Amino acid sequence: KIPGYTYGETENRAPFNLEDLKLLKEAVMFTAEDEEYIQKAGEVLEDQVEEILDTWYGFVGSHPHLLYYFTSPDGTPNEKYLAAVRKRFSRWILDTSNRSYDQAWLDYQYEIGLRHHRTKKNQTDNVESVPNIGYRYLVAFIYPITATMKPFLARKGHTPEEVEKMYQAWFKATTLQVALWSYPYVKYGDF
Amino acid sequence: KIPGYTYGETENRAPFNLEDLKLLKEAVMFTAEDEEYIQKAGEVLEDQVEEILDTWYGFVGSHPHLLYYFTSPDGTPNEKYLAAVRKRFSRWILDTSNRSYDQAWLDYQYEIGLRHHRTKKNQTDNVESVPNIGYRYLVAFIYPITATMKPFLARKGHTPEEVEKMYQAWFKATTLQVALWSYPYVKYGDF
Ligand code: HEM
Ligand code: HEM
Ligand SMILES: [Xe]
Ligand SMILES: [Xe]
Repeated sequence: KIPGYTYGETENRAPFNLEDLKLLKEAVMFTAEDEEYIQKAGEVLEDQVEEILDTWYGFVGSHPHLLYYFTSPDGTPNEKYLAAVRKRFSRWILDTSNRSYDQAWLDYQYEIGLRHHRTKKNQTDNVESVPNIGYRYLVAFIYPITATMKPFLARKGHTPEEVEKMYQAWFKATTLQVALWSYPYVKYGDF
Repeated sequence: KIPGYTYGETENRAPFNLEDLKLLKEAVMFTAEDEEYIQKAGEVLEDQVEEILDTWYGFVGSHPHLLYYFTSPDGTPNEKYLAAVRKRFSRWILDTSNRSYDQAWLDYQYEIGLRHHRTKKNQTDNVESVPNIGYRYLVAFIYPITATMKPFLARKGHTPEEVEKMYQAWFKATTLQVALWSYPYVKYGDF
């Protein structure tokens, strides 16, 4: 029901598999305990998803060199572009929470990588905009994406310890995903 | 006095400048306030640097697909490789704390990127080892590098809020650096 959202119906197999994923879970110190807590993160954020997106887009719109990546060629924000991506972004909050990180998940990670990269940016929504998001910012955004989240994890009044556990699980999953999304950016053989 | 440590004597200008740096700072939400806590972070960690490195190498050593990047071709850890890098790693804890992030700093960021990449890996210490560290792990390590650090920031018995501030400043600086280190990995024009 979400236009452009193709989880489980992607054209490509990811170039990484569940063996790659396990080693790389290990590199970010992600275990079964984080599965439980990322899932608990979802139940807690699910309600608040609108406010979260406003927090996030309000940080994005605040910074012209960041808003830039949603702009029409004339410099003005493409509002169709913003609204469509927003729906798919909101769904990723829940996917990160609720999906098995199996091969269909990996296939979508690869896809999300391709859509930030020049390979597939601007094709999902059929818009004219900047061709590529500099990978430097994909990495940088790990910070605000985790930050932005933490206050929201506190709002159903969970213990600070449980909030800390959901925040760490989230920090790890975001780091894990951004690391996968670098594939189409990274010189072949260097990934 | 630290062999291979060439901060301020690198042979290349970085391909990024202080204008690039200001916009990346902004992407990771790093401000003057973080300057004052990263500097505080240094005073707090300075003492404990031995123990920190043991924690970090003990995480590295316990994962064979991670230890791998310090191995001789026969699979055994190169001990002359580990010890030399350890000295330069320990200095980076203090550089991140104390340096002005100016052009000489950026030039060294580029260098550190080059040394993880095939471009320069294994030349500093004149060792034979694996040619390249897959960028996926540079990104992944943002997590353990921040997590490792947090307990150490608590040890001089600072209040949790000051500890929270030093930890965030550290999370941001590590994210900022790893984003810069991706340069030699990323397809030209995609950075
Ligand atoms: C932690 C880093 C990031 C996360 C977690 C993230 C998250 C997302 C998600 C979930 C989508 C929707 C994917 C889909 O189902 O189609 C998306 C698309 C997009 N994001 Fe990001 N993103 C990150 C970095 C960035 C950065 C640095 C920018 C620059 C402002 C950005 C701007 C965009 C744009 C323009 C699209 C649409 C791309 C296209 O045309 O398909 N993202 N992002
Ligand atoms: C947040 C991510 C990382 C940080 C903060 C970091 C930190 C450092 C530092 C400060 C140095 C010394 C640079 C110098 O002055 O020469 C170094 C070198 C090195 N690190 Fe990392 N590193 C990261 C990712 C990784 C990963 C994923 C590995 C894989 C185990 C790794 C293994 C190595 C190796 C093998 C060298 C020596 C490279 C050479 O031959 O010059 N690092 N790293
Ligand atoms: Xe977010
Ligand atoms: Xe560390």
